[PDB]
Amino acid sequence: MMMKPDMMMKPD
Repeated sequence: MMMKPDMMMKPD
């Protein structure tokens, strides 16, 4: 359901 917590290359 989530996408990406941070911006850094989306640290999923």
